[PDB]
Amino acid sequence: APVRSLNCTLRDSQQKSLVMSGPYELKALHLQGQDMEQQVVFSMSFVQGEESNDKIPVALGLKEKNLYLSCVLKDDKPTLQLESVDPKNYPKKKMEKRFVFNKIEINNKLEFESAQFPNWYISTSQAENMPVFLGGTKGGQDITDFTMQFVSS
Repeated sequence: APVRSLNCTLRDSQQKSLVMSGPYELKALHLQGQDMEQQVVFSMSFVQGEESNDKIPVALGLKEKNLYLSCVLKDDKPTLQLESVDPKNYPKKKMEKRFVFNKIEINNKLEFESAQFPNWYISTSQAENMPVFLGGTKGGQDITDFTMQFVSS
């Protein structure tokens, strides 16, 4: 298929699920049971960019929503945001760089690095119900690895 996609959910390494905060933010919280259908389903697209065996460029959109994770400078700092796109032009194989994340298979885990801001990663806090953000430091306080769960579309 022109741009190929797969539906999935992401969980941080502390088993926190992702849910929609406002219309333009994601939050991470400990969910289980019925409250699980609250989780965001992503449409991961395999876009063009520099690839390797453990580094694959992807675009992360919300399933059946014209909203994508984007990396932009805000108050002179790489920041994560959900951005709206023309529902007729996306997804595309050649997504603008702000939308591209390098999906890196490390442990049994995944890391999502901004293609635009090298060494800037999708991160979650240790604390409950805090927004998903772009973090510039791996290996400490904040969580930078996830597991992916495939959903049947």
